[PDB]
Amino acid sequence: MSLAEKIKVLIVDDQVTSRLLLGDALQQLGFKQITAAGDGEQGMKIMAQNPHHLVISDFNMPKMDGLGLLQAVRANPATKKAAFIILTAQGDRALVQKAAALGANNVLAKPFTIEKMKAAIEAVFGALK
Repeated sequence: MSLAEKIKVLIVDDQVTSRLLLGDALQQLGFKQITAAGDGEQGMKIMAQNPHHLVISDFNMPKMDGLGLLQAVRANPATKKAAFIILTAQGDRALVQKAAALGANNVLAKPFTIEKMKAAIEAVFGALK
């Protein structure tokens, strides 16, 4: 809470394209401290150790995805207070909404609808639920 330390972003995906894609857009948003990892856990675990605030990864089925990520948080309150974004080369709003419903703090998707993605972020940044 002293510095950006509090705020932390993790951009890990099964493919740079996916990640670099989010990491690029995310960076264009104005994150605190972007952090890319190998994938799922490779990145999720990273956020677990260090500070996390906004997790962003691919929709793929890595070591940990919106699903695993959630259940993961449920265990750790550190991430349980952090959000997570799950997008794909296409878009799976049902997948995202699923994670959120599953029992996630805040999960946003990155489909082909700026309205969803944008509005999504507008939620994570404002409207949590």
